[PDB]
Amino acid sequence: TCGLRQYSQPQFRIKGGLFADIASHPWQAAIFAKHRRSPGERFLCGGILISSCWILSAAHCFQERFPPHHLTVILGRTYRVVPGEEEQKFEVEKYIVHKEFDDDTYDNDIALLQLKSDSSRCAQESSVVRTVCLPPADLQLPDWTECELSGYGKHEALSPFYSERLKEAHVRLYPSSRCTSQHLLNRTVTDNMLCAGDTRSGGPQANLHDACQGDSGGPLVCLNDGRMTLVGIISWGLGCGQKDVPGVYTKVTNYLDWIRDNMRP
Ligand SMILES: *[C][C@@](*)(=O)[C]([C][C][C][N]C([N])=[N+])[N]C(=O)[C][N]C(=O)[C]([C][C]C([O])=O)[N]S(=O)(=O)C1=[C]C2=[C][C]=[C]C(N([C])[C])=C2[C]=[C]1
Repeated sequence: TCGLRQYSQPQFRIKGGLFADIASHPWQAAIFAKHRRSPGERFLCGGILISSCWILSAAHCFQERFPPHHLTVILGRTYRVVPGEEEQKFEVEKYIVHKEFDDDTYDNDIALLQLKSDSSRCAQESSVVRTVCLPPADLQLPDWTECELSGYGKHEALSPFYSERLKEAHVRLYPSSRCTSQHLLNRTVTDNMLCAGDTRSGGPQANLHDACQGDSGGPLVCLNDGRMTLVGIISWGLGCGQKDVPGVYTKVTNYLDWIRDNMRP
């Protein structure tokens, strides 16, 4: 079912996180967008699998207004481009994006895609493709809760390249007091956003854990009820790993109902 995984101690540290086997987060999904008339794919963003034919992703990831049949959802993959053996692939049937996505503030950064399969089922559950558990509407994990995010994004802001292997990073949910515009260069922070990041620093330069460009649409999960539960979606942030500066995620809880209604048969 959900929030289950055959984890493994990741071994290959990286500036920004540490390398991790897809098996560790079997709900991680790679969304590839193609260019003008089949010249090739391109890593666009990440996806959180919530059901056999429904993946959650970031709203801003689709600013480009892609034609439905121009995105491909790939699951069960450890390497961004190197085809995994147990990987599963699906074409995008259709995809919604929050009707109020304020592009200026990433307000309401969330979108849903529907996997194209001639049947009411697409992705068959497996050890490399499994669904995450949505948060219960009443969930409210404590301050600084130890959570962990994953994706195929960049290893730092200015890097012209995406990670050839699924990176994983562990962070702490921030207290409401710190998740405010004052802490984030005056930029705006709405009540559908949540901050979480690494709290370490000081030592003569460190590689702090945090998502980065390419990581959007990915998950920010936390253990809850012995399972892994989606708490936030990777939305935005001041660079990648800045001292004292958290990353901003989407409160999955707030959009529970939107995620619900929007799945209409
Ligand atoms: C779509 C997703 O891959 C990413 C995820 C970013 C995750 N970052 C993190 N630290 N966890 N989404 C985005 O990149 C959305 N855009 C941003 O987050 C931008 C990136 C630009 C940058 O390098 O600062 N940051 S922003 O907060 O929305 C923004 C920041 C900023 C800072 C200074 C000056 C300006 N201008 C141009 C006035 C901006 C503008 C926007």
